[PDB]
Formats: sequence, C-alpha cells, structure tokens
Amino acid sequence: MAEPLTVSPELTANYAYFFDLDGTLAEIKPHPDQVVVPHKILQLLDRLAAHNAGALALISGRSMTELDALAKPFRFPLAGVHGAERRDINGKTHIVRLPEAVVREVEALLRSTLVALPGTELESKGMAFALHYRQAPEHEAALLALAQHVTQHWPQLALQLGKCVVEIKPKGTNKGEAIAAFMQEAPFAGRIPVFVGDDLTDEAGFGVVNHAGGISVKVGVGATQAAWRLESVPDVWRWLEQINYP
Ligand SMILES: CCCCCCCCc1ccc(O[C@H]2O[C@H](COS(=O)(=O)O)[C@@H](O)[C@H](O)[C@H]2O)cc1
Ligand SMILES: [Mg+2]
Repeated sequence: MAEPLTVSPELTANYAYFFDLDGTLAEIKPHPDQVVVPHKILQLLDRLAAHNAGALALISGRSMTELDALAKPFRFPLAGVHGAERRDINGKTHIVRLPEAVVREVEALLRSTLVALPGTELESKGMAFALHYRQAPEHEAALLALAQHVTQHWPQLALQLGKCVVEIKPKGTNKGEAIAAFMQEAPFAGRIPVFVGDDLTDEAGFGVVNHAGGISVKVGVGATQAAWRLESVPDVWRWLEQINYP
C-alpha cells in the first residue's frame, strides 16, 4: 500500500525532518560498531537542517552518546533509546529514569540467562536493555518470551521488538511520543513532520506523522504504516542529495 517515494521536497519548504539512524541513514552492518554515516551524508543533513530553521532531529534506538559519535562533528537534536533520551534545540537533555532496583534486578536476571543463549549480547542502556541475537537467530523466540516475562514482573517496562534485537524499554517510551515532544517545540512547531525509518520502533512514529498530515517514509522491505517507501539506504542518500541539489 505504501507508495514509492520519488519526489524530493524543496530545500526551503516548511518541513520538520526526523531521521532514524540504523537502516535509514547508515547501511546495516553485522556489528553496530562498524556502522558509519558517510561524511557526505552528514553534510547534507546539516545543510538541510540549516535551510529549515534547524528543524531536523535524529530519532534512534541507540543511546544519545552513540548518536553524537556517529554524527561527529555535527550535533543535531536527538531522540535516543526510542525516546527515553532526548536533546532539544537548546541542547537541553531529558532522561527517563527507572527505579534503581528495577535496573539492577533486571540486568542481573538477563545476564544469568546468557549462558544458555550463546551468541546473544546484552546491551545495558541505563534505562533500557537490548538483547542482540544477529549471530544466533535461533535464540529469537526464547529472548522474546524472556523479555515478555520481564515486562510482566516489572510493569514499569515495555517490549520493543526489532531487527535482530529484542529490547526492553520504559513503559510509555516510543518514537511517536519522541516526535510529539519535538513537534510542540520552537523550531519544529508549525512545520510539517517528515519521518524516515525502517524498523518496528519507527512504526509508532509513522502513526503520529500520518495523523499529523506529514510524510512517513518506510525504508526497505516489510509491511508498513508509512504512506511512502524507499527501497534501500542508498536511496535515502539519493533522496537526501536531491533535496539539497535538484
Ligand atoms: C551480516 C549481514 C547483515 C545482517 C545484519 C542484521 C543486523 C540488524 C541490526 C542489528 C542490531 C541493531 O542495533 C543497533 O541499532 C539499533 C536500532 O537503532 S535505530 O535503527 O537508529 O532505531 C539500536 O537500538 C541498538 O542499540 C544498536 O546496537 C541494528 C540493526
Ligand atoms: Mg530503526
């Protein structure tokens, strides 16, 4: 149902841009630390933001600090950990905080199960936990049942499924509310939201962008709620280049 995106918006239109990172602005890698956004693409994003009053943000499941490393030397408004971390246009950061006992008890729980799930990696994010299983796809059903049971015993936590990852996040955190928080703040407010993403976490953003009369763009294959689709990360780059230089 999603329509192939072919038109590039004009550089000085009234758009507010929201970009996912992994699988959208950067190609998918076997390991997250090999992921890179080419410096040419970062310059296009920075020029696009500059012509749109700074209304451009990165909306990612990665931690805020990892986004700053990937976007170096540029510093954009950010949503990290699916919205549990956020940095507005004023550089002000907002952090969702979990009870210290919850973080300690859950991490100890998840770590003890890894001996029976070899190849899985537990990434601790301060207020969230990510279970990476790209090196062992067989563990996916177990990690889902395990994380689902974590969210039942600790109702402060919610489930976030993703590409080769099962993520445990604070309840009420999602990229839709992250985009919402931005859309009521000075630079983004009064513009039309454009959100480009590729994973299940991005579907929540697609929903609020569609309801807002904005432009939602799915990257890659799979069922989507987005109205528009790009076929691959290099197609995002080419779309980005055509906005900057028609
Ligand atoms: C060798 C053949 C290639 C197959 C590789 C398949 C692996 C896909 C994949 C695996 C793990 C990913 O996790 C990373 O990115 C997440 C999403 O970030 S996001 O897309 O900007 O929302 C973050 O949440 C995580 O912290 C970060 O470690 C992201 C993508
Ligand atoms: Mg994503």
